[PDB]
Amino acid sequence: MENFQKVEKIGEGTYGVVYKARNKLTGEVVALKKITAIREISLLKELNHPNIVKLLDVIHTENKLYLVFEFLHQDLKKFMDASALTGIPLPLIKSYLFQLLQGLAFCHSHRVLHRDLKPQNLLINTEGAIKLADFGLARAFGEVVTLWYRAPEILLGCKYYSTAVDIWSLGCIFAEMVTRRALFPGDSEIDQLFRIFRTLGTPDEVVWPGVTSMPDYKPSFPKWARQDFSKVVPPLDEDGRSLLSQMLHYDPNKRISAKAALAHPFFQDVTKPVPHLRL
Ligand SMILES: O=C(Nc1cc(C2CC2)n[nH]1)c1ccccc1
Repeated sequence: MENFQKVEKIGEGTYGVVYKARNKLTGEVVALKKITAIREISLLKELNHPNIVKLLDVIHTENKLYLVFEFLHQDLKKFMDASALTGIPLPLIKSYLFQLLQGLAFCHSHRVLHRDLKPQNLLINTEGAIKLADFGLARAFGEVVTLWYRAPEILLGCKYYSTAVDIWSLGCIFAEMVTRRALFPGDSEIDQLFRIFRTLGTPDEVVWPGVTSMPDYKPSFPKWARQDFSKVVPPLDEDGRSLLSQMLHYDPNKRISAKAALAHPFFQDVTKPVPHLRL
């Protein structure tokens, strides 16, 4: 854009290139993303919450779309890589999960889904805050994209997925912060689906009614037994493992909502620590 002075290139997203920019008039530092869609994006400008990255403006010029966002100094992916030797302390993991669930509860109450939650679109500041970026952009529009945080209902071909997909994604991220390794690191749709099955057990009509009738379900899927959560996410306590299991329930209807997750005993001693950020 003409009104913005590009500082540097942040990275490459799912829709386009993300830039760090400065407004020539106001002097504000922003994040500029270069991409019926116009109306859906304009609805997200009103979706404001302290845990949702603020969409400042929507610029439509020369058949190209520019999305102006609030700037945050680091993403969760880079923060995880920078804390891989010592580990992100548990009180900070709990704070992050609590704040992200608050942001999810807000958007979900307004019927807005993320659909593509990953450590890369979770942004953090020096104040101990964590924010969700690119919310609702999947409904508006539609490099290898990661399947690691994708819910099984999406992998099994369900066209009409719910808010429960974001809970699954956040549960995979929760597990990753604790273990310092991706929960389900799939490199294909079937590898993703089979890694889920190997850990949580191949779903049947008992744990998930209607799973055998799903578009991409195949009766030939190998039958693996469920592994205990104590083996999946050590040294996470009983409260955390219980919340994780409810966030990772196969059936989208049994899967805990963001609002109910905020009331879970794991958040009894939740606080808001300040992270160690070297920018
Ligand atoms: O992504 C970063 N910043 C950012 C991105 C965003 C919006 C465009 C979604 N706001 N702030 C970032 C990551 C690492 C280092 C510096 C900046």
